[PDB]
Amino acid sequence: PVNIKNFNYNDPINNDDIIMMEPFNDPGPGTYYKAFRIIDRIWIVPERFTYKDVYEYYDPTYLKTDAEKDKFLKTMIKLFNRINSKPSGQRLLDMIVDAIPYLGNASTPPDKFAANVANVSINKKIIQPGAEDQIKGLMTNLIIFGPGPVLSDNFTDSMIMNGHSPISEGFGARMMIRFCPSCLNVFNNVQENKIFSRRAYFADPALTLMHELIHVLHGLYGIKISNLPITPFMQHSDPVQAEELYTFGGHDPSVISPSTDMNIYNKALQNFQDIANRLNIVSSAQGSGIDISLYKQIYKNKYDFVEDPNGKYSVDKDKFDKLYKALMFGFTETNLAGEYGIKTRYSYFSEYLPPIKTEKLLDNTIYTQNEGFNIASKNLKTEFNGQNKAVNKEAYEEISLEHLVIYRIAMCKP
Amino acid sequence: PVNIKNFNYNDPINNDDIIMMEPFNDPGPGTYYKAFRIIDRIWIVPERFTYKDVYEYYDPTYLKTDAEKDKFLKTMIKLFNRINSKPSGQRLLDMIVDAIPYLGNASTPPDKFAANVANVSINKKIIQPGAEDQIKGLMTNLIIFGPGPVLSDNFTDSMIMNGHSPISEGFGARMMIRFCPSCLNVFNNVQENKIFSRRAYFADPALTLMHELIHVLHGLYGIKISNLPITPFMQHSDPVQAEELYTFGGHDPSVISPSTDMNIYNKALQNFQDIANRLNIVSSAQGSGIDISLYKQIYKNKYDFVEDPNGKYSVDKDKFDKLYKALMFGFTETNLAGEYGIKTRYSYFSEYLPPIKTEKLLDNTIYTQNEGFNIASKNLKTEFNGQNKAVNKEAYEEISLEHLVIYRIAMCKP
Ligand SMILES: [Zn+2]
Ligand SMILES: [Zn+2]
Repeated sequence: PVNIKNFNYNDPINNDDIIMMEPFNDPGPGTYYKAFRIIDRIWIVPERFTYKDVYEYYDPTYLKTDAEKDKFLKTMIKLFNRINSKPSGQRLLDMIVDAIPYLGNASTPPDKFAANVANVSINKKIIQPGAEDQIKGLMTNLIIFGPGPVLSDNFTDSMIMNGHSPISEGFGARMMIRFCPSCLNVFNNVQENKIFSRRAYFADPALTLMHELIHVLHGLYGIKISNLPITPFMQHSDPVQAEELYTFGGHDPSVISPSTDMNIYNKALQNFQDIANRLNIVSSAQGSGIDISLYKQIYKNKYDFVEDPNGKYSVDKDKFDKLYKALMFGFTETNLAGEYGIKTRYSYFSEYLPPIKTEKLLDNTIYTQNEGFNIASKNLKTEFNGQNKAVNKEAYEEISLEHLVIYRIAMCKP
Repeated sequence: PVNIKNFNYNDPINNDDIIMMEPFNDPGPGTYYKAFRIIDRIWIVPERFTYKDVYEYYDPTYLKTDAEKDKFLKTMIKLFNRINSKPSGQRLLDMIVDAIPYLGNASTPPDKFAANVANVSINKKIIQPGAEDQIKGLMTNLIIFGPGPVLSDNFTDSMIMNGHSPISEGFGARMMIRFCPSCLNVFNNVQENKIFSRRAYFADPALTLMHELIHVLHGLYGIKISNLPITPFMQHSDPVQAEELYTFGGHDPSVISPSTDMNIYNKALQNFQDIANRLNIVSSAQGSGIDISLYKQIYKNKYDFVEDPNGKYSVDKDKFDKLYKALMFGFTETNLAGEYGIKTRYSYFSEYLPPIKTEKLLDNTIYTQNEGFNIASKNLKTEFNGQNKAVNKEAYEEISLEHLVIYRIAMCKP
């Protein structure tokens, strides 16, 4: 299991695991932020991200003081510690750490490694007293920010290139998440009065995190692949994306057809073969310092390629099949919920109610690494009572209308 | 199997199976229409109903001439003949004919039958030459209109009462459909090039009809029951209604929870028990002509009640279970599609593409009772090629932008 490092927000810059970084590529002089490497290749940036019915949670004041940055940082670490408490989440974190993006993309020459590209590298600033600060490239797998203007809208992405998309073509891409750990999704369950009624529950934010991490993993493997578009009417994407459904509950035959399964399977396979074909012709790097054979070995390990006695890489069908299934159907939100004794929504189509806030995720009488909210010593384990809005009221507070912007779905002229 | 009668639009009023009827209850003097009883308790009224992305089909000119009324009428009959060609659709039609609404509703005294209520009776006008025309009550199960302003929007309903809703409380209610037989839904299938691509298909309008008929049946049994509302935010209905999903494909465990299944089961059972309790105390009718024991027998047969040696009705659990399952899980769009060799959408969540028009449903070289579009002698049976937009082009025509209003889904202030 991966090591997870503790930090205080005010711990000094050391240019190693506490740094100034510029993660959005450059207007030349861009904005640098204080970042914390809690796990290899995984950084927390405790700052706001600035670069039927629906509830947007606003809070302009979230993450403005150093005290609150520190709380965000500590909460993120606690959540990773939680994920790290059980073998499945441990495996999730090991696989992310290992899933280094390919040194290149569709526009890099196939016979080269190129680290100096936006899907691979950000700017890091080496802070030295007495001399001018140097700007150095830095490779990462995952950067976690705080939220943009809307807190209730956790979201994972890349910066995608001119034309092509590395996260869907096997190259993969360094991943960024916007996250609010203290903002809890709320859902329903129709439940038998130990008469039937709707019982309201709130998310365990570690499972919320694990969900985005699944996406991260798919993106890093370059297999975040879209369903065919719906193209003639005006071209547009399928409302029901198979990778989204996979991330929630693996196969979903009643919603995703076996043909759609197969199409995505075949495109992931072709993506891996493309990477193997590239590896067989890479003979140098665009810049200096890149040791080719070392990175060939890393990618062989990441994509689980076979290597013949001449050094040629190929995709083995059994090895691909086992790795694909792990990535698409092994790590799902509902598998992990079950492993962790966490209640989640019944289905991908269940609606969210208005979100709620907790200030108590660092309080071990309320939320623990090993049990989350569902603490057996308080009788909150049974029926996931610790996530039950009617039972575990001390865990959370409702969000006022001063924070909450409400919309209704309408049909309008395009 | 039910008899289905042939008619011409211009066949004269005979006050029996060709009548003037006023199906929306009264501004006093309301509007009367020429209606055709093709099956017992089932009437065709060939007139317009006046009382991600989205495509509304307008055609103000549809159903204005007598020639086109006649075509609508003949097409409706052909579609019922199609449904009537196989044992499952035969059973569907027999069950509708037999599922007379209860003579009353929540506001009628439990100890009476009341035929003169809006869920039961419409006005019929007896046309006699020489004398003033008499207005008489008329009980029906199903009235099929032409479309309202939007053709692309087939829809089934009642006129629901002040307060209560008979279609969800066991009483049931006479049902009305707005239907456009010649307006075809279009859907996709991701398909293996006998490379993967999206193949466009069009609906068989008989399966489209069968779908609404399922709803009709549920409504007539008083078991068109809503999921619990989502109530505190502002109260509203569940986007994913279990009866809608049942109508499409029966159980759907990945979407509908076993608790939601059970809640709806229990409420249907209670609805039947309420009807049985009423039957045990009905001793007269509000008006004249209603023979109580005859209608008690009809309802015993409809709801499959047991009768004890004292004349008391009760609900038998095995009999309810078998009837419930038939109504909710036996008659589904996907069961019937399979029985009829009709292609439909892969799931309830699949999106519709812009609709298309056929003028050829009365042409037996293109659409038949026994095979629909999928005619083996033209090699249109294999892979449902007769519903394939790319293969069976002669079957249909695309709808112009002069007819087609386009909307996009937006999030707006409520
Ligand atoms: Zn997701
Ligand atoms: Zn329906």
